Amino acid sequence: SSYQKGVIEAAKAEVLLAIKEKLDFKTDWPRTFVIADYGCSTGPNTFFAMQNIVEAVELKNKSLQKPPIVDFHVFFNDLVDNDFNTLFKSLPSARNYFAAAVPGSFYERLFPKASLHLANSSYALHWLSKVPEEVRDQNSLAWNKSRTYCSGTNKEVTGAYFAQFRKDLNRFLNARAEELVGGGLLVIQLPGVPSGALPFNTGAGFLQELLGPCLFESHEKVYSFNLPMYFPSIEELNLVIKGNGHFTAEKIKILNLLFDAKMTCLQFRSIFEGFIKDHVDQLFDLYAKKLEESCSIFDQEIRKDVDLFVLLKRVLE
Amino acid sequence: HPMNGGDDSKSYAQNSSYQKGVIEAAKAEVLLAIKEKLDFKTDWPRTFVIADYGCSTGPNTFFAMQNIVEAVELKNKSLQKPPIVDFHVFFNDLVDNDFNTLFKSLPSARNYFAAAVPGSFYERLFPKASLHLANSSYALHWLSKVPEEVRDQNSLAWNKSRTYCSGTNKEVTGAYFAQFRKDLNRFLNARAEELVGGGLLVIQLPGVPSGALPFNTGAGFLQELLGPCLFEMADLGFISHEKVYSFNLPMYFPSIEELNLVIKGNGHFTAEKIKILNHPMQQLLFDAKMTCLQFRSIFEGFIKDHFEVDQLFDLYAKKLEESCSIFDQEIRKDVDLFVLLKRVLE
Ligand SMILES: Nc1ncnc2c1ncn2[C@@H]1O[C@H](CSCC[C@H](N)C(=O)O)[C@@H](O)[C@H]1O
Ligand SMILES: Nc1ncnc2c1ncn2[C@@H]1O[C@H](CSCC[C@H](N)C(=O)O)[C@@H](O)[C@H]1O
Ligand SMILES: O=C(O)C1=CO[C@@H](O[C@@H]2O[C@H](CO)[C@@H](O)[C@H](O)[C@H]2O)[C@@H]2C(CO)=CC[C@H]12
Ligand SMILES: [Mg+2]
Ligand SMILES: [Mg+2]
Repeated sequence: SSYQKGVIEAAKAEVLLAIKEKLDFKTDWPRTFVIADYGCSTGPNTFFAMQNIVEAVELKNKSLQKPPIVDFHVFFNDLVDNDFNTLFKSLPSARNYFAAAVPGSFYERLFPKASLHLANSSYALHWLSKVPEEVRDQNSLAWNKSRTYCSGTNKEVTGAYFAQFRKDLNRFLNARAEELVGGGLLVIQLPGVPSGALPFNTGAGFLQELLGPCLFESHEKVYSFNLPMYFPSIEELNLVIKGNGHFTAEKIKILNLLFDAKMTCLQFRSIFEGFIKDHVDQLFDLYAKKLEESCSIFDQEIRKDVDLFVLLKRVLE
Repeated sequence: HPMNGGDDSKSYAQNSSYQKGVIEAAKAEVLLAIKEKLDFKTDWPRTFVIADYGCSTGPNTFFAMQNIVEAVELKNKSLQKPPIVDFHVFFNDLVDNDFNTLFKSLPSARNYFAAAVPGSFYERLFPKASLHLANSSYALHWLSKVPEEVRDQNSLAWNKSRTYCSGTNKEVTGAYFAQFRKDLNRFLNARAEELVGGGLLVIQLPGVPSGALPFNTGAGFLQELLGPCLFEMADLGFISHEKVYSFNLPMYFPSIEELNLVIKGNGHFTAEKIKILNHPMQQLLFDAKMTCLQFRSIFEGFIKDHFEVDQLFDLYAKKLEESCSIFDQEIRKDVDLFVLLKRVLE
């Protein structure tokens, strides 16, 4: 989780800035300030992220004439099979918030109406709720037979994947809109695609590009294999956010070492082994050799500017 | 220490039917508490917030919480402008509680938002004035620790002969009650901070009726049977006598008089009702096998930690079976204390 750690550390200045500039409940500040992390995993990364947020809100608190905030309540959300035991045992002893964990998909409601002041999600929202049905349909123009993911090179495949990403993100936004009070902030970080690029020439995309042929090395089951993820462009996020209506997009930007074949192969395996198993020795031996001969490509042909930062603000009334 | 986690045959989840009976018997008192004592006048919340202290791994906690939610919702719909829009239910236990198992057991089809909170209920767990109803079912007999005096070989309170406070040794009882008074008062102070004015605190715990001692309650007598099994294991050279002498559980079973004394001294709550429930298993014959597994699911951890088990519990099972008629004829069954408290308006 060290790369994801870096995203949070890179985003800290932005989070601090976002809260300093955009968090303002006017005459209606809470005594209990409530924060939720959507897709928290098992730590430590969620603890650093929540710590940075609490620190920023504390500064905000001190900045007001009559500091309104008495305490903090932080909620850690992940899927029901997340290892919450480990998360709980890892909670920082010295912290300034009451803590709770919440099981469930973040594509549903997870919290009471107008109970949240700030919502966060770091490196989670690229995970779709499912594979789009259309890319599985042998008779669709969107049949994604040649690849494990949306490369972005195929217009109809891209249509189906984006349709799913839009549906899922819009579901998330609707849910968070109900849970956040008016003026509440929603901070989102996820891997994406910078202007002038496509998924396939980002690191995550090209990794999938190397895997697809490895599987080809049952053909039928390879043709029907797809992953439930999407890496959006800034234009795509703006379309979804604008169509949604409940938030203003206060900021959307991309935040800023040699490729390690061995380490990457181990990390890639840990993330995707399950998906492959459900749909490994022989395969990841072939993948490790393929990453090996792709070092200079990762070093000098792949876009590394992929960490999207999104600050949204819950519209009033 | 938490109960046996997971969902196997030795687990708390699989062996806590007696405790579920306590919640079952409590249901009618919960309905009366809501009907009679839950009243926020013209400041009812839109989000009704409930916390369960000592929830374990389910399914009992989900049962207790569903009964409360339904009662409150019935009340809600009986108001001309039903004020409550949603429910938020918090599940609290120690940090080593098997929350993974708890969460896999939580109903995915339900009418309340849910969260779990790790930590000792002798500390603050929630923001100030955030809760409308606090629940604790068969948890508040657990002390924050064994009293220091009973571990002290030079003290008159040295509890060398028993695993718990029987009530028969005066110095041991003094040491244990002092700890209970301190602990429960600390629990009530913390809950007083967390509950809004007029909020309810609903409690059940194992206690002692008038004219009895811990010794001749089910909880006490099961410990009376454990002590000699440990002594026997020491005689047979599996553990040391020294280790037996030093073994004590952090538990106290109070009388109503004791509870009233602690409550009255605390001052943050009015005592709206204190009564002994009629347990639904009251008229059933003792079941040694099932009681053995119940008892194991609770105390296995304590024994493991102190002594560093299968053979012990085989011996224990034998003693339970042998003592069937004692449980059936000589043990007080009027032992499930129900307590309703109401946070005073500050
Ligand atoms: N629909 C969903 N609902 C809740 N959690 C989800 C989810 N889809 C994915 N996740 C979780 O999101 C996490 C992505 S990994 C990111 C962990 C952490 N936020 C960090 O920055 O390091 C995983 O723990 C995954 O289980
Ligand atoms: N200091 C403390 N803080 C929180 N939970 C505690 C505690 N001491 C004991 N407990 C918990 O209280 C529970 C007692 S068993 C009762 C479980 C449940 N309410 C039921 O009705 O079955 C255990 O889960 C134990 O771990
Ligand atoms: O939930 C618990 O912690 C327990 C739950 O139930 C307790 O035992 C029960 O204690 C009850 C109270 O005396 C009896 O009526 C029951 O027969 C008996 O099974 C366990 C016990 C035995 O020494 C002490 C406390 C423990
Ligand atoms: Mg495919
Ligand atoms: Mg002893």
